[PDB]
Amino acid sequence: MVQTKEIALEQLALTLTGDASWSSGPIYVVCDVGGTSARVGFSQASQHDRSGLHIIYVRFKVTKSDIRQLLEFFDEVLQHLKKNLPDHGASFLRRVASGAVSVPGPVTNGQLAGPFNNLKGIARLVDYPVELFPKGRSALLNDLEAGAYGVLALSNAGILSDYFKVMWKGTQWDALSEGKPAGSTIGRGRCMVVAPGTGVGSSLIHYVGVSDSYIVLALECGSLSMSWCANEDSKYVQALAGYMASKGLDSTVAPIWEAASNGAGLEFNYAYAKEGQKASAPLKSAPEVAKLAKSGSDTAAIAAVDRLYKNLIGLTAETTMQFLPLTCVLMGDNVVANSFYFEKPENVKRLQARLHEHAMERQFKFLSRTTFLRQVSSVNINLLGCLGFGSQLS
Amino acid sequence: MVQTKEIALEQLALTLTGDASWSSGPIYVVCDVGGTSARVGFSQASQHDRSGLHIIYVRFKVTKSDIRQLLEFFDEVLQHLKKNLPDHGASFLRRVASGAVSVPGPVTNGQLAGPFNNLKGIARLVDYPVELFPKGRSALLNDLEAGAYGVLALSNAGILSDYFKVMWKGTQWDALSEGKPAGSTIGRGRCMVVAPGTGVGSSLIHYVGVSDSYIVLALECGSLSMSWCANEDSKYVQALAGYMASKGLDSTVAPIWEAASNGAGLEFNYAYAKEGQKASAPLKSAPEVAKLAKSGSDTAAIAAVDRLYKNLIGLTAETTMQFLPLTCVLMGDNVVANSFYFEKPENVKRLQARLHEHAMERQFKFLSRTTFLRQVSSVNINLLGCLGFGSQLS
Repeated sequence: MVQTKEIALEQLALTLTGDASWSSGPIYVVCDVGGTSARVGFSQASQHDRSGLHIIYVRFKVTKSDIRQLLEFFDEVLQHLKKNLPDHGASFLRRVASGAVSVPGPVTNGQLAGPFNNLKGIARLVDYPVELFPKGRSALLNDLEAGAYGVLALSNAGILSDYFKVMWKGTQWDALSEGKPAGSTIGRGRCMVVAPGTGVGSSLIHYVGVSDSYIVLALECGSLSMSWCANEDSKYVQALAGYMASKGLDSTVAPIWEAASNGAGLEFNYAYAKEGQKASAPLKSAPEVAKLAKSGSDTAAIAAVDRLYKNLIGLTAETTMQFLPLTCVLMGDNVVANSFYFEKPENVKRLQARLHEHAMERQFKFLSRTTFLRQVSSVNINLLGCLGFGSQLS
Repeated sequence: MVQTKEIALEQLALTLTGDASWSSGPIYVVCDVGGTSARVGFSQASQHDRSGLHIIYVRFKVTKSDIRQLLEFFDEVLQHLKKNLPDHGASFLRRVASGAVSVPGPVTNGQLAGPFNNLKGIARLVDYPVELFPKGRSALLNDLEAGAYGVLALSNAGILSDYFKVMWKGTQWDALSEGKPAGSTIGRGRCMVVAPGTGVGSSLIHYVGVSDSYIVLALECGSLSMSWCANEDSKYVQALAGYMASKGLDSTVAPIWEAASNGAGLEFNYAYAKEGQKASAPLKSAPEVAKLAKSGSDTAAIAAVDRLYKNLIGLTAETTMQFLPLTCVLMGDNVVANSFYFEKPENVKRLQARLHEHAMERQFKFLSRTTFLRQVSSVNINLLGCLGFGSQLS
């Protein structure tokens, strides 16, 4: 499985010297930024068909609310290794196969992470310690790009089924699976990744036959306009649009798919199902609605959740058609937390029903080719993705 | 410039021994299958600031209407080189750097290409002769995947501007252009490629900072459902939906973007403009409509063509948001043939305004970052793309 230990910076060399696994094999430098917290550390695999992935990280605090503070952190790690390893961390650093930083903001060509709304400064990959971020073997990653690499990492480790469950198997799985069971691997094909939460993240693991390797593309599929529709479905999109305007934003402008599939949307859904076409005020927060839905009481909370995932799947009907993926993965803390919804066969059936409303499934059965998976176990997917990135390097 | 020359198979050797510019340097095998022909040949670069790209090809007729007949053309090409070149073509064949086959259908992992609409059989890369298609160095490419590589080959040759013009320059161009003017190159950034016509093809040139290279992803963005809208726009989407429902479809099932931006949709658009809303049949075919629009002698034809390209742009608003590309290229014979529309500044600004209607432009100006280009001159872009493909190999 995935073993993750957070350690004090002072305990780093102690931890590295304490477990001989660290003494051999490639080392993948991992780092993720989120909130006031920059976790910086190291990852490696171990050769099995149950690979076992290990991560060790130090949690640093962004005390200046400034992304350039990563430089201080990398130097503290580096100076600690030279000061607390017998060979100045020579034998360790020579095995660094890659370095990656997952950041919660826009990223340019994996080389520059642009303005953040709540942090100062620009992340520039070139400014980073070459010993932690080897030339030509390093990148800044979008949060969802890193997450997708994490999925791949889990897959290559043979451990996908411990963290993900099959929602439904696509018609094209067996033909492409090389004899492997659905959910055992993402397999040799595209994997479309969507992650609902505050916003709705997306990314694509693209499989490359020529080199038998994968590359992840960061995406903004949550920001695709909702699809046209009529009647009751259209009344909802209309209400969502007007709500989102309440920026030359009209109620005549389509709202983005994210708005119907995130926390904000869940809160809107609750109002909409109770009265809604009335007080735009949601009152109940997304946590509450979901808890109320899990309980089974509040009929409106249940409908609001149902509409939430019906529309999340509606977004996936679009992504499934555009990318024709072997697999589509629904992930993130919210998907794990709302496992109760997907544990009901009737619900899964109705979700697959929704996917199948797309014109291209109706006419040509394109979308049903895709195997859908759901995250069930929490994990530091973004840290793992820093390994996933490194593992795909030519 | 681009130098492309069809020859008969009997002339292959004398062509390659005639001009000495085939005597040295990498050779990229090219092949494009279209309608009733399979062009098979050889391509190379040259050394200029404006590179110079050379393609020599033989046009085989797929008289068996079977994709497997490719194997016969391939052998004919090989046998000819063995019989007529000094050394059984061994010196020339030794220099084959890659091989690629552009096919008018969906490709699986670059290795298999599927049922086609008017060719029996499955294209299997594993079955192609290694001398033309070296192991680890070859791929089947979809139509627009090859086309995108062709754009890239032109850009890298420094000759993009002889084939493409700027429609509008993006706000992010200067920052990412490295001092190069808009239109002189695609730049170090994502290029979204769209090609309307009989259908609407799409592909993405993705830039990889780590490797300073590109990879093209085939796409089906033409099959994304049209975006939600209201008022008169929703009236048109509803009419189009019913028209396409003339497979289980209703006028409540969203039509795909392709349907509002292709030849068929143009024919619908004219009927819609002239009859109005209860339109149910073409009245005039796509080229007459475009001719009438170019004359300005038919207001409905002007209106049908205006709607067609506003909707093509509507499609590109969603692709522009999803992929946030540095450039978007509109290309293909239809874009070239309807140059008259794009040649009028008043139209180009209309298109750009349409682009800017997206919720994500109105709010955050995401869409205006991108530079839009259009094809102005014909070129064998798919064969060029087989070279583009070879040029990006690791």
